[PDB]
Amino acid sequence: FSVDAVRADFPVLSREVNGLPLAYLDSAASAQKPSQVIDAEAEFYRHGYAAVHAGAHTLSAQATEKMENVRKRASLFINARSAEELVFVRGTTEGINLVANSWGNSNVRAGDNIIISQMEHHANIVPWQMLCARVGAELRVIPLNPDGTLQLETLPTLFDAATRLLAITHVSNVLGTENPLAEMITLAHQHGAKVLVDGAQAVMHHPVDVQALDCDFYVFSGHKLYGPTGIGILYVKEALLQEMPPWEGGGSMIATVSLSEGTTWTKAPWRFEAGTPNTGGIIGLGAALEYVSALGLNNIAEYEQNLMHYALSQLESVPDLTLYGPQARLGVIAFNLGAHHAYDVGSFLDNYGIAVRTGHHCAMPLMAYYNVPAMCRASLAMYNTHEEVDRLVTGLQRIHRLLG
Amino acid sequence: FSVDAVRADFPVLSREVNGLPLAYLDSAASAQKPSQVIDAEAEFYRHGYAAVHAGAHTLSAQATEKMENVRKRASLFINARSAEELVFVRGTTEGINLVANSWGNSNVRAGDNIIISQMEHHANIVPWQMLCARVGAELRVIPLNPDGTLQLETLPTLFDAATRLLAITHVSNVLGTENPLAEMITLAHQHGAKVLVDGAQAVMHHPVDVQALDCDFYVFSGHKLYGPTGIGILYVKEALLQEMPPWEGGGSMIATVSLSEGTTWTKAPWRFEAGTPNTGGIIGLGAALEYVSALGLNNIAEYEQNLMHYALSQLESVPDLTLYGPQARLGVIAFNLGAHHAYDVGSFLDNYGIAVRTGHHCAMPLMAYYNVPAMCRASLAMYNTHEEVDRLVTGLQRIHRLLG
Ligand SMILES: *Cc1c(COP(=O)(O)O)cnc(C)c1O
Ligand SMILES: *Cc1c(COP(=O)(O)O)cnc(C)c1O
Repeated sequence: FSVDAVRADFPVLSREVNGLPLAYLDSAASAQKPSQVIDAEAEFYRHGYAAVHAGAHTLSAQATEKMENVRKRASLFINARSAEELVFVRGTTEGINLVANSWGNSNVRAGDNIIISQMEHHANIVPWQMLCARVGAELRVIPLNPDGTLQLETLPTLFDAATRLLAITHVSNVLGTENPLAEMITLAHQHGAKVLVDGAQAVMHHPVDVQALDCDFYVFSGHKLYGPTGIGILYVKEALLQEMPPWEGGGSMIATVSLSEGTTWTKAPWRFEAGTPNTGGIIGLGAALEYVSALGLNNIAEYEQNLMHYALSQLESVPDLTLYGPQARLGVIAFNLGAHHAYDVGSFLDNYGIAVRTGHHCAMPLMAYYNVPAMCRASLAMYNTHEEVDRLVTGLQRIHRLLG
Repeated sequence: FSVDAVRADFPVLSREVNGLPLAYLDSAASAQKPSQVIDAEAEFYRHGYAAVHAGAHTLSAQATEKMENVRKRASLFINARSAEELVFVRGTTEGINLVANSWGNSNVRAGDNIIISQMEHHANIVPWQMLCARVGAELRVIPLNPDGTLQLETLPTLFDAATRLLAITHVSNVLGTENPLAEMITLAHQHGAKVLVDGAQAVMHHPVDVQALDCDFYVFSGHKLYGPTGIGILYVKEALLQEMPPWEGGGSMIATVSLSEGTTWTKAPWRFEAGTPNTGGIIGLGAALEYVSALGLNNIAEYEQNLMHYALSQLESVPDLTLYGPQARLGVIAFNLGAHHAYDVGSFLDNYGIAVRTGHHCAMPLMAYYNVPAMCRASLAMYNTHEEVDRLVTGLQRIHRLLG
């Protein structure tokens, strides 16, 4: 793995944010895209665009073929049993919202309980709160530990006969923690409960095998996987998918439409994709899938791990720095400088040309646990360098001496 | 207006489908995009991509500014009162599905009735059938006339005290008919009913003033307006929007999230946009809006009208040709050749390098009225020429002599 080679594929990296070379340390919010991806979509629009609904003419017939191919490619990326188990969604948020509405509204009756963690992203909280609101079910939360890990010992007190589904994050977007999915997956199954894994921040750091994990639902966004915005993958077990009813109607998710005999629906996954798809985005996601897989997630893993174990080392030279989460974090570093608000700290780093995320990172609940209104988030991707890490620590030291 | 100039902006037009110059006569399904648009998005990804959630660093702060700007631009395109009246959706289908779910589920109680036409697209039928299914309301259909127009005389028998909303198409995607919205809008209002206008096939042919129309809901897709896929605009009266509850949750449509005190929602339109937006698509839609507005919808109208009134003239020389719809159609021509199925006719035209749409065009109900299983659809856009029209008629004559 060679950063120099990689970074050469991302044009934005050669940018100058504030008269100073840009240091994009905020990929956890949204990764930058490589040329291969950017052009892959641009070419599609330039030499072969058309409607992807198995039309008559070659252009449309071919676009459809392209579309379906990406679906297969993605199916291999996460090792899905069959491509028909993958549904195209705008992103992780819509993905969960689809499951909650379709599968939730017909499996979680009033009285039952749903389990989610305390480190979950708002996209894996609200949709569930809404379900419980209308269905009349109870929402249970898995407590957290100071080191940013889950209080697993409290599992037996949460899992019971009325537990229907377990919505948990693969990796944390703030603490970088990687939950013990495998084991938790079986436990929830032992009680006959389903498990929805929100791996929006896992797919880009290392390999994922939905077959080995045995999860019933798995979602992730493309724009974070060095792909285009507006596209995401929703994976649901064939067995479960075939039984799920539609959520969005109209478009081409119907098999027949009669104003008298009523309308029928097609088979999954197409049943869950009404209206014209995001063809462009699909094409883009494919190139991203290809690009990343080319480098090897295991290689990207090794490099990213090294850079991290280095960033944590240097980050120690910084005084008054308070870190949140385990030492075995993933591509994310949540910290805070003494008593200064992340707003100001992050605002200063920007002046130095560093891109860091400040705020609650759509995880308000998690913040309340640490009694902090908000923290700073420095992400380390495959195109990031040690020099950038240094550029970060130094700036932190500077803002310390200046602000106090 | 100069086609030669325009066509020079669309690279796909210089393509060769089947060894023969391509003749894209299927823009009604999805328009082709001009370079300005294709690059506008590509550049964004290349020199200034970032998360659009009012982040700290300049890149994200600026992306957000860009995003909101497009929203304003679009607000001016359809003459919305305020940009806060526009919601970003994947397309017309999701737009309607949003209204049906959010506004429908809380305004149409069991017993009430909803009115839709018989020429409506499946995207403006199914979502309503689903609402009536759960709410327990009654769905009423406005009969059609042989010339492909609405049987307005049957209006007083449909509109009553229990009529809540009127979902109608601005223009037909099969007949090219342009319904008398203005008048129908007032009638539905006189009874206190709302009106949702599906103008997915109107925005690109001529100007639209949601303020003059006084509709309460208006939707359209970008990919048909020479824009990128995966992006669309949903316009709803401020007054109504502010009262509508959320549909999709999580992301950034919340104001506060508490596992104990519960969560709250932000104000519209942001309240209806959970999760990371389709930033790329938004940027693209802007360029499209700009490109089209530059040429002048009124000019594009004049040219498109001429080409049509010419295509209809030549289309007469073709024997056994059966046309559907009025003589005052819009950018669309639905026909059929004698007794040959559109499949074969359209398949032959492709061999000649012509891109035409065959099937039911997601309007099964409309077909049943004409007792036809499917028809052919030739669309005439701003970049289409008389030579193409000729290339079409001639091919029709050929397939006639050959097939019979
Ligand atoms: C094309 C069309 C739609 C579907 O729009 P999408 O962008 O595919 O969701 C809905 N209604 C009408 C009248 C259309 O022409
Ligand atoms: C980023 C993220 C999301 C939101 O995904 P979008 O693509 O913005 O819809 C949800 N869950 C987790 C864990 C995330 O990291």
